[PDB]
Amino acid sequence: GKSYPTVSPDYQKAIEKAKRKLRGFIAEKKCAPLILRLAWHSAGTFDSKTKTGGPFGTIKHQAELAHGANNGLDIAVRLLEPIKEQFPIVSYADFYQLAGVVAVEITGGPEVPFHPGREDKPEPPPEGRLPDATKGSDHLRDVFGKAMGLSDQDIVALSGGHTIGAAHKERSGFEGPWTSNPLIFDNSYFTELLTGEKDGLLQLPSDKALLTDSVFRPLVEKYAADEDVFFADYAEAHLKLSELGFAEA
Amino acid sequence: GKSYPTVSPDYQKAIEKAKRKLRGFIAEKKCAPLILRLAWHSAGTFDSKTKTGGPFGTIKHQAELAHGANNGLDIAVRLLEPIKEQFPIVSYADFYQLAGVVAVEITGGPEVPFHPGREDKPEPPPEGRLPDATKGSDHLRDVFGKAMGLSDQDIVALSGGHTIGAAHKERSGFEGPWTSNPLIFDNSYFTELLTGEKDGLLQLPSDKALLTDSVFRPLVEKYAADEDVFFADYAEAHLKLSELGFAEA
Ligand code: HEM
Ligand code: HEM
Ligand SMILES: [K+]
Ligand SMILES: [K+]
Repeated sequence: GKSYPTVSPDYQKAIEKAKRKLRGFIAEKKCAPLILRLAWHSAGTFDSKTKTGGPFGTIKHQAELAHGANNGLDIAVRLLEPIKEQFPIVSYADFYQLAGVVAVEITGGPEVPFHPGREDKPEPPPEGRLPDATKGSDHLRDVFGKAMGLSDQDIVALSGGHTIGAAHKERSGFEGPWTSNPLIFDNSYFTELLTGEKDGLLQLPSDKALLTDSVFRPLVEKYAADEDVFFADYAEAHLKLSELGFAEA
Repeated sequence: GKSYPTVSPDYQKAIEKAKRKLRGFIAEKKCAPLILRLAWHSAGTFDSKTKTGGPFGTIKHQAELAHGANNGLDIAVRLLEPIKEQFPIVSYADFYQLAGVVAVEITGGPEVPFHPGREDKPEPPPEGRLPDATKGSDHLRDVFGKAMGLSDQDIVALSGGHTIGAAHKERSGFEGPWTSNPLIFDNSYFTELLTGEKDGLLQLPSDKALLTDSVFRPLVEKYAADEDVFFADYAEAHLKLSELGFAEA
């Protein structure tokens, strides 16, 4: 974002109240990982070539929920609706992104700044913009770099989002958690990658590509050695991801 | 407190990191109610008259943990110890109060301000200063007002802390949660009291005493009528409680 919109005092209070409601609900239900995936899938369809897609509430749409990459997100939508209903003033766009920021916070992650003002767009973006787990470097730069407009550093920091969660065979075809503490947000994702594959944990082709790249590799090593650096770079990347196509840029 | 102490930039940085660590651990373990009871029992021992007791890390001591009213708090002290070891420069006084503030935040409660600077004291206070659940009005004002120095408003807002958590027969004799949502911080404690006793939910004599007092009753209806009012008052009472005898007042 560059020039953030001025929201009404009631909209602002709505946001402050929804944040508190989301914290308790997400904490109690232990669904932080799925909610972060929802926020990421909502924001990651932004394509700078056409200036379409992005964090604009379209994911709740049937057309978009039908995308292969969105398998299982229907439960995230259904989960949050009860809370969303108490806030008709807030847009789905802002709401899902606020949930994502809360998901990181509740699990012990850095506090990502949030700015309201996103509007809900009527039509969902076409399928195929989100990353393929079976691909590598080339693909990652095309998706995050060419389409989204993010930096190489951002790619690595955001991949760290896998520090929480796990894959489910019926949703993506892969299975298992990336770390030993799938509900704690830390830099352990990078250490697992550096220590090679092991039975109980999951490592996707896309995660491994970070190990063989000349730019990615030294960042994976820094993050594994210093959590504070990982957190600051993650916050920076998540903030930009969430405002893709919003408030000027 | 009125005049906050200057702490090093490293100390403040440690506090912020500790806050993030406490969030993830407390949410994952679902022990927020227990953590708040620990913080409250740590601060509620202050005697303004003698200027003894209060939030100064003494609850980790065996002699104080042996106080019958602190039954089960030994478990909370142990649960947090591994996190405390990651932050050796932070005092236990600050640590426990910070943990109490976090417990409120993750359950959906208001954001209570925190100011570091409490020093740990070698001598825990004498037994018997904490409120007795079998008594009423006179005793509550005797404890909160005379000893601690809090107002009648503070007494009712603070009792609202029962919105999360439950009694355990092997800790106090009583059993059951006060609300049908013990991990969600809201004003349900007050509405439960106003609507009488129900099967399953708990109401202590000290809780019921709020209904038969000229000053307490109106406050109960005030908070039962408006959650925003409750949140503002609680945050204020909690801030005062956590700083009893610290930074002057
Ligand atoms: C870089 C390329 C990425 C690819 C190809 C990828 C791929 C995947 C796959 C295959 C799943 C689905 C697991 C399932 O079957 O449920 C998954 C889960 C997840 N991913 Fe990613 N991911 C990527 C980037 C990210 C980013 C940028 C974030 C956000 C910071 C993120 C956050 C998550 C989370 C939290 C989960 C776990 C969800 C749960 O526990 O249910 N991913 N990812
Ligand atoms: C007004 C006088 C109060 C009395 C006499 C009282 C009494 C009690 C008793 C007997 C229990 C049951 C303990 C157990 O068996 O686990 C309890 C639990 C609890 N109380 Fe209070 N309470 C009072 C004030 C407060 C205050 C000021 C707070 C905090 C702001 C608070 C927070 C809690 C919490 C969170 C629990 C649940 C503990 C758990 O779930 O493990 N109480 N209280
Ligand atoms: K982890
Ligand atoms: K409650």
